Amino acid sequence: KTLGEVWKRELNLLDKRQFELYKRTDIVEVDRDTARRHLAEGKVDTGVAVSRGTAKLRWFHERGYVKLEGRVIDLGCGRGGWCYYAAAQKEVSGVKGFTLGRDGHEKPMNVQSLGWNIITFKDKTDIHRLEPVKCDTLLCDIGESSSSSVTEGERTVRVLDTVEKWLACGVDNFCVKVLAPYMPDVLEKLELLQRRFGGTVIRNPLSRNSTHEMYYVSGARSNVTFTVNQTSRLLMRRMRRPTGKVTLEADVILPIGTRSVETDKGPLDKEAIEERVERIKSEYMTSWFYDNDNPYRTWHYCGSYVTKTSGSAASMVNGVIKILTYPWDRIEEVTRMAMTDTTPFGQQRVFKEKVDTRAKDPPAGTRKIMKVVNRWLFRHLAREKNPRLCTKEEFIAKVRSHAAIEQWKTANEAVQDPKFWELVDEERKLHQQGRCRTCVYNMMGKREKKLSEFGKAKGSRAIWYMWLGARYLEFEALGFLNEDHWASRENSGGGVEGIGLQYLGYVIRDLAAMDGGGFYADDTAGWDTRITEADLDDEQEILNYMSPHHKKLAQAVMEMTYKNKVVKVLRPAPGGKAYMDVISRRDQRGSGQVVTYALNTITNLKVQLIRMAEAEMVIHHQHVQDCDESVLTRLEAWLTEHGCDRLKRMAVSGDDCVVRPIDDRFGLALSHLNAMSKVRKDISEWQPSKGWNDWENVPFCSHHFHELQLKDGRRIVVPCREQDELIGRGRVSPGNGWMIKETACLSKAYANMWSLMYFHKRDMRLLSLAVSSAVPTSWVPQGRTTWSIHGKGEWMTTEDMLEVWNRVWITNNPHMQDKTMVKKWRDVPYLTKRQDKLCGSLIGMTNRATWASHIHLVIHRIRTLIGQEKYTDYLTVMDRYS
Ligand SMILES: Nc1ncnc2c1ncn2[C@@H]1O[C@H](CSCC[C@H](N)C(=O)O)[C@@H](O)[C@H]1O
Ligand SMILES: [Zn+2]
Ligand SMILES: [Zn+2]
Repeated sequence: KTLGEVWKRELNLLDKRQFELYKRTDIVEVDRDTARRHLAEGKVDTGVAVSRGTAKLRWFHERGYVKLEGRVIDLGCGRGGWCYYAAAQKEVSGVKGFTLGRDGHEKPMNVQSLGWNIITFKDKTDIHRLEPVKCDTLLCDIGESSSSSVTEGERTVRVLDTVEKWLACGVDNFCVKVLAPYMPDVLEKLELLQRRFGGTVIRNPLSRNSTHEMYYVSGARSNVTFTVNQTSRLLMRRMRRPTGKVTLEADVILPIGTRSVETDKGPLDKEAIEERVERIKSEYMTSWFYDNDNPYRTWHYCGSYVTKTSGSAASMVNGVIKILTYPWDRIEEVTRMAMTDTTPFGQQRVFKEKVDTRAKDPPAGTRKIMKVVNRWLFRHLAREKNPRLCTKEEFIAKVRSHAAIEQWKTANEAVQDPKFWELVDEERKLHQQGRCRTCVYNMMGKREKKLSEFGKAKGSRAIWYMWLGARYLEFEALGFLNEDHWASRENSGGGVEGIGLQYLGYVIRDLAAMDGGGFYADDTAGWDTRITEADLDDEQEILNYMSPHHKKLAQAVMEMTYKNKVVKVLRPAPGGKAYMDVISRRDQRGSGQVVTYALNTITNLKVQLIRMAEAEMVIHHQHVQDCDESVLTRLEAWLTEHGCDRLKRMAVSGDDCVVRPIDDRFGLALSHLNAMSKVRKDISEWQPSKGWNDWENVPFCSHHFHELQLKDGRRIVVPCREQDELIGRGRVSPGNGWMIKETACLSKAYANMWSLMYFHKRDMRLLSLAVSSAVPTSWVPQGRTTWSIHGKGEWMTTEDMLEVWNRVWITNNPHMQDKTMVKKWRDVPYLTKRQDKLCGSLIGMTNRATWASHIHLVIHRIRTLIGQEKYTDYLTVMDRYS
């Protein structure tokens, strides 16, 4: 009935070619081929616009139709082009982008365009339910082209109705996609918006003639019906004259880099870090400068210098594992597994999301509770043991395989040089004088295997290193916590220090033997970023149990290194180099250290202790902001009465915890947990915690555990996890373009680990024997299979896997009384077919059957690719391969 509807009918009538000639008739078009090539090849530092629509917005921007100012909100950001264009503008202070980005639609894109650090994307979000927030620039580009004008009208009035809520909040500028402005209802709603907010609809000359879309912008007014019918007129006159000749305009190229932001910096003890920052500043005088575009909001930024870039965003595929695991080529849970982006870019955006947060200081009463529970906990941990200095000889012996770490080229080469220990003696003297000059953190990226985000690699968590001397000073001052097993289960009740993955399940099962409610195993969202200054001062209680000579050194580490940190982080820089930024705060720690694990276990013991005190109504919510000596003495007596029992109801490894409380009130004790910033991951701040019914389903150290019965009726507790995680992690190789010899040794290492810990999963045992049947027998397993401290590496030997199996499970297992060894592989049991299927096995499917029949042809393929060597057919140790 309307002229636009006539355009819709006449448009549907056109065939393919006439559609193609009317699509580009007299429109303005940017050439996207170069940018599309850049984004196909994975280049994210070129600055090209990530979508056509960007240019659209640019038009509206540079002729006054919309101003981009202040806080920008983008409803339906898609790839994110409008967010990037807005973020590259000086007049913009922040950008929040939301999009569905699921089920076919385009997912957000992470690129280095200018202002990338002031954008916050959130996919899998329905904008129609998102409560409007106050902003200064409201953008919306939502609307799907349909063939029925009724569909366009209903979707359009839905969009405008939702946008009306966001406009009610009082926005200065806006640009809202009106998909079908020719429909009468859309005209009425638009007219009401014109009376209530101003603005008008504007046809964008970059819009293809295949859509009738116009844009409600705030920088002009006109008669809605008149200009809409004029745009319909133009679209019809263009349909009648189908020339397809396009007007030309240049595509969008934006600059790269970060932008400054409003800061929320806390106190900084400049005098404490002055010597270190001046040493770094002097060693790199040729590059030193203060970058006024640093993205740090909560970290104090001190300066930057220039080095070479490092890390990779690529994920290398282990060839033999990927070929043997072909039936999983279509599973997303395995294919989405990849290496972590260790480039300064992904490093820096992980720093943005997770590390650059602002911490809440625990309120006064919660702090007092922390002091009481902490002091009690340290009084109980130091009942038997005595703190002690660790020796140079212990350190040199530990250099066989250590962690958290230019005159020398190897650690062993440095600890053999007396000049190194001269430097150590000098920095130790400095620490004794209350000065520190070289103990600096280098925050480099950790090559981990994570699930890809969007379809590209997820950023890399950072592990903090120090030079060899600083780690020796830390080890001398506080290494006794590790070397004397302070976090042991015998010394702490809740600790699990020393117990490997093998025997960890016996702890959970033991907790299941107790009385009480369900199991709780809550993950903390970024534990290291939530360790407060209060947690650090609480951990400094060890100083009160030391000799003066020891307390001075340890105090120097704790105060000058853990609190007054100096951290060096990589950030992308022009050209092929990178900026090294020197930043500092007081309220975080790094996971790389080996003393980190002990103090995280102790502090988590304190945390779960407090939460259990709230769950038993010793303390509760009113006691958050403050606390009387009455309830404080109550808590004291409660620790006296039940402290050691509650500790024994815990399995704590660093930030991982498993608590078996008296009752399920534990799931609702959240006041102090949230007050201490130990916020639970993947849950609402005040939503009750997920309980657990069957202990065999409780997660701990990335695993769950099952009870298995051997052929001879005996029982063992085995670890298990989703098979998709094991295969996806086994399918990825760290190094670049490696030799088939390296990745074959890595594959043999994975096969040995699967044989040792995950033998009871049928695809995993068949996979192990297949791998060790395609890899030369005389080759030695190398590489890293796990990052867990509970992975003792027993599978990394050239031994027969059956004998290390009988060793760890029968010979060296304290829970196995009868030490009778198992003779053949076929006598080693499997999980129940139900439990195996429930934990990711592909048994039953005909693709795994065909896989198991044709696995030998693939084995021969891999042997051929590796070349001429001595192989062995291990598969004969299975029933159906004799
Ligand atoms: N219901 C919804 N809620 C949020 N975003 C949606 C949505 N439906 C579609 N979208 C997203 O909105 C995007 C529109 S493209 C417009 C945004 C911008 N021009 C750009 O892509 O760079 C699509 O990519 C789609 O993924
Ligand atoms: Zn130092
Ligand atoms: Zn399982």
